[PDB]
Amino acid sequence: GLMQFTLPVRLCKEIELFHFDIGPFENMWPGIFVYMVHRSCGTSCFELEKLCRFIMSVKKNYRRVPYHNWKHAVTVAHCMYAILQNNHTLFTDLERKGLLIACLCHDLDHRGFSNSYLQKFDHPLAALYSTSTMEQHHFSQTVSILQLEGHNIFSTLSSSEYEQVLEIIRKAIIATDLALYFGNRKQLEEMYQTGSLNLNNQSHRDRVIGLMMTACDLCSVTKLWPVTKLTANDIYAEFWAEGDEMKKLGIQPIPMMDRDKKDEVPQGQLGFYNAVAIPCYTTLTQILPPTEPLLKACRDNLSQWEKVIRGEE
Ligand SMILES: Cc1cnc(CSc2nc3ccc4ncsc4c3[nH]2)cc1OC(C)C
Ligand SMILES: [Mg+2]
Ligand SMILES: [Zn+2]
Repeated sequence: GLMQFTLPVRLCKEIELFHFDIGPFENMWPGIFVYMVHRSCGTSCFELEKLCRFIMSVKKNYRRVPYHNWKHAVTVAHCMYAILQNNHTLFTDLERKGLLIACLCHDLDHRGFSNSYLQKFDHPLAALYSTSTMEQHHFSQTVSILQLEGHNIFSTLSSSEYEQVLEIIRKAIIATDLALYFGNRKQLEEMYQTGSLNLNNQSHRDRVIGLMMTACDLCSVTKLWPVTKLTANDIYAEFWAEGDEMKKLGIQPIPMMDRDKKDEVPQGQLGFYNAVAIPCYTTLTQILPPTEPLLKACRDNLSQWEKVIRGEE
């Protein structure tokens, strides 16, 4: 009840900023998450004993893969934290509750492989879930953990509030399927520009939460350059392994997953910034003006990649 989490001064200040790095001390990450829940949602949103036991069960169900790991989960939750804190009044009590949990849970039991590889391998999950394969799995895992004894952090919610929060988390997690981002942002762009965007329209809120999820999920590109560059190494460590496994099935992977084409990384990053990242944080800034620092950091990192190609680094 009266037990607050308190970070060291440097973390207490920098955790509020969009570009915050949660650091290499894994044992501090649960406390960092709890701190963000208490300030974003309240010290009463969850029973501390249940929340702590939810967190540690979520952690256990993240694998030791180079990128799609426990650090990613907490990193994506912090970006959401920074969005919710800078947009205090735009989001309901249920939404702030559901979205930090959704981000922590969004990649549960990731194996370091794309939906496309599961399909080509003929993985059992690809039979169970024809589209957004891993994302349907991530939500399934989230429900399973919530249903463990002592793990139901939403127990104090009514039946309709419980169905509402689980529906927010499901849409939120399915939205992290990048395949769905392109159409979602296009719809949002049209709605913003024709002035039809309406935050009291539930279908519109869903779309806006969807784009927030893409923005938080890609937030590697919104860090300071050294963090962005070193996270790229972990991302490519997974992709190149997936490319190796494509070659094992007798399929040439796309250049992005082919370690033989490491040289093309800098130009690959430009395409990704221009095609995915900048449009994402631009549409997000239009809808939620105070998320401008994410767009600004994204553009700074595009500039850094342009310098790599020009042999300036
Ligand atoms: C955050 C982030 C950072 N980097 C990437 C890699 S983007 C990328 N696109 C291409 C296209 C061709 C290509 N040829 C050699 S490397 C390479 C690429 N890397 C993805 C990413 O997001 C995924 C994790 C969704
Ligand atoms: Mg994912
Ligand atoms: Zn993710």
